Amino acid sequence: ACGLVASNLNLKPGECLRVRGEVAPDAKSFVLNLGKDSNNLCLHFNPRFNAHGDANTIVCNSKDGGAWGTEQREAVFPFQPGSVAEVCITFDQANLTVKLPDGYEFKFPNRLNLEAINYMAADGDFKIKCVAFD
Ligand SMILES: OC[C@H]1O[C@@H](O[C@@H]2[C@@H](CO)O[C@](O)(CO)[C@H]2O)[C@H](O)[C@@H](O)[C@H]1O
Repeated sequence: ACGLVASNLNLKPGECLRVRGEVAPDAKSFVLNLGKDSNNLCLHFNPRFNAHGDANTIVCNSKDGGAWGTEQREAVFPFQPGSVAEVCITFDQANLTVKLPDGYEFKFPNRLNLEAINYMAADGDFKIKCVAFD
């Protein structure tokens, strides 16, 4: 929406998407959206430093045909304003697996059953420096 948008990713099950960026010193929130297109997201990954009444909370959701799913939140927040952070994402039929800094890993249910992740879009206070596949 403001940041990098990539399409035709063809990321297949078990393949790793690695994204490294700079978290702004006064960051309020950033977003990585993954799926088919802007209306169909198997993962909306939204670390909220200070946004929507939330503080240092990772908010996740899906979007299916334009409709937001049921939000999920993690207890941990291994992001620091003003530092570099790497996020590594893979999926299978059941879950997306998101690996974060400081060894933290979590799963978010795969609610869309897409054949591949073809679309990624970044937004907010996170300046993408490197994106890789494998
Ligand atoms: O669910 C992902 C989306 O959440 C929205 O914010 C939600 C508000 C509506 O503003 O209702 C809540 O569930 C109450 O806390 C918020 O999480 C964001 O506006 C979207 O950008 C997106 O993150």
